[PDB]
Amino acid sequence: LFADHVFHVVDTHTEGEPTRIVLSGVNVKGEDIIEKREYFKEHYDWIRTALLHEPRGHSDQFGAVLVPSDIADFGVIYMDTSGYLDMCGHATMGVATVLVELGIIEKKEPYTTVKLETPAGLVEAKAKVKGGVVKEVTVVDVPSFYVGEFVIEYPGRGKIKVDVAFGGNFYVIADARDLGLRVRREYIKELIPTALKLIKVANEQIKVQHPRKGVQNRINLAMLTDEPEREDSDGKNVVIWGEGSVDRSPCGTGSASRVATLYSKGILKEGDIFVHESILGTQFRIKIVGTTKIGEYTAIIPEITGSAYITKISQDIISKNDPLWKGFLLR
Amino acid sequence: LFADHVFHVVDTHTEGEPTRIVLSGVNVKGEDIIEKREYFKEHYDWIRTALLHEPRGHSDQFGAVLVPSDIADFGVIYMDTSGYLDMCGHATMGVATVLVELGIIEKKEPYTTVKLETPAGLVEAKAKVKGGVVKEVTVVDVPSFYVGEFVIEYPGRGKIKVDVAFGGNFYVIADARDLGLRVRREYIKELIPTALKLIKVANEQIKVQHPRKGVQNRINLAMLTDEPEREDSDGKNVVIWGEGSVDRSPCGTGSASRVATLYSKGILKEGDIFVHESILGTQFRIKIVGTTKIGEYTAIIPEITGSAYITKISQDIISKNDPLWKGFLLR
Ligand code: PRO
Ligand code: PRO
Repeated sequence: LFADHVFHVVDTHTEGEPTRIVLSGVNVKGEDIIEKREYFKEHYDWIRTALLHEPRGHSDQFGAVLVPSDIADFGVIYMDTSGYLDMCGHATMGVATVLVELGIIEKKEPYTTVKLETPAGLVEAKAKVKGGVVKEVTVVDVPSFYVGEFVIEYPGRGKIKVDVAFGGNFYVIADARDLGLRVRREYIKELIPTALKLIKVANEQIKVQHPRKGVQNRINLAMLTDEPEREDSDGKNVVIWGEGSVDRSPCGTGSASRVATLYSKGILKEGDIFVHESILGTQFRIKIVGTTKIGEYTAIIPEITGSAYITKISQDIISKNDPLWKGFLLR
Repeated sequence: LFADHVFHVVDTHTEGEPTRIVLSGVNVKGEDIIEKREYFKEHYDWIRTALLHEPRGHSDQFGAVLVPSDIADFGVIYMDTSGYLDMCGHATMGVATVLVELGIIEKKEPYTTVKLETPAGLVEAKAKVKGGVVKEVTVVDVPSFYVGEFVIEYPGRGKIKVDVAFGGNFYVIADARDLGLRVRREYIKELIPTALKLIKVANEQIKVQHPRKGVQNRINLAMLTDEPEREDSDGKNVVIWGEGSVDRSPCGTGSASRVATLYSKGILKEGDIFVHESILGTQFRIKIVGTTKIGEYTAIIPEITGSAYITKISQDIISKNDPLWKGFLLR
């Protein structure tokens, strides 16, 4: 009686990073996922802030919209508090858990598998299921590659050595101590502004280019590395983008990009596995299960593994006279 | 199949400030609300972090647990990301909306009224209902009073003039420019640390005392005032407590406390109304509908008015093997 709109949203976290997964209330027209995403940006961007800004989300929230697909089981429009990324690791893990545990897809075998049409390419998600429960998901991310290292001018700091790779989005990778901080919990209200400028600066000097239609040709996310805290861990990192959003997970698509750097640098060979640590201490693992050619960059095929957990099953309500229905932030 | 625990949580916002209101899964034993609250702190504090920390909440979230009452319609255990306040304005407005719009209480008249047993006293909530919709709620908050002004030592700043009042919790009120900031959106990552120390410092020098059993005798929240941005507004403020939680509303119980200061300072008379502005620009209105005696302080009876809106209706899920079921934060 009190609702103007109602959305079926199921939440997950993936090593701490939330995905608000929406399963009703969004009809979207389009030939493929890139078209459907543009049709979403035009008519439906208000849903994105109503669901990930406050009060229904928060400064760091994340969303994925299930849509149909002719070329896959479903398509996925990834969205965050600022915009729409071409791919995302943790949200795919979360979509695969919901898709299974809620019985939308046939549970099967030890692994039940989902093909997903994503902006940056078709993405296979392999979920290990015990009983009804998905215990972990392995994402066969899209081909990732190294673009180059660069000496960029960072004001107040001089010249910084910086890597730039693509793991479904383009990333600026840079060691934190090179810019005067350590990625630990305490440096966060300093890590956000630094990493944010690192994206502005990097996109002025460096240019990137992905051959695929719809993949945006700018560095959209910043990744700052440091020594991990745990013994299992090969590397720590925090990924920061948009207006200050901070990945609570080791970030699948960025981790993919890092590994593709270490592959070109020879540090990692095909078949080797890497373990990444978030600023939270949670971890992913990436195997280099293959190689292929993207445009004419040499690309790894990375396989991110982790686990996601349903945390909420919601009917998100837009109440009649809610002056703040659209969502707000203060960061 | 995938759930160890399940909670029926209904969200509201009140001028932007969320209340996660829980309606199932909590049996609590106790003679009154103070006993039931202690029984909650002992066995059930894990629910509080699982519901307001991440990933089910966030840095700024708020909760209220409905429990039975012999002396009222219900009792309410208020909780936040740090602890449990004795009273809270916006959560009561939110509980009254849910209690009506969901048909838990008989909708009636122009106003349908609810009596609530809260830690700091019995609290009447009057909801204006159009059709099914609650358009606003008026909270007859508990008797509020002025305790004194004080010259406290704030390191790095010298001596600050500071007021201390009780509006259901004790507050440190202090002008922001007196401590070198302006309460606007941009000063928030500086307003949190300042206001936080202002609570540590204030509680070392100043002592407070409320005669009622269960009302904690410490200043629990800090309120920093400045010139408002809007013309309707009599005063702007931001309320900050716990480990950095920031009120997105003008804060009912603190606004009550401010008014009780302005009443003793004579600036406001009985019957006058005040309009408060949050750091978000949202507003409450308080009338001084009466006076009474608390212990032997002279106390106003403040009536906070605003509106709250259901934003989510959730089944909060604790999944089987979720290492992070209990909740985490990074601020
Ligand atoms: O896990 C990931 O890859 C996502 C991408 C954006 C934020 N973190
Ligand atoms: O509106 C209020 O009064 C609540 C009290 C704690 C935070 N804000």
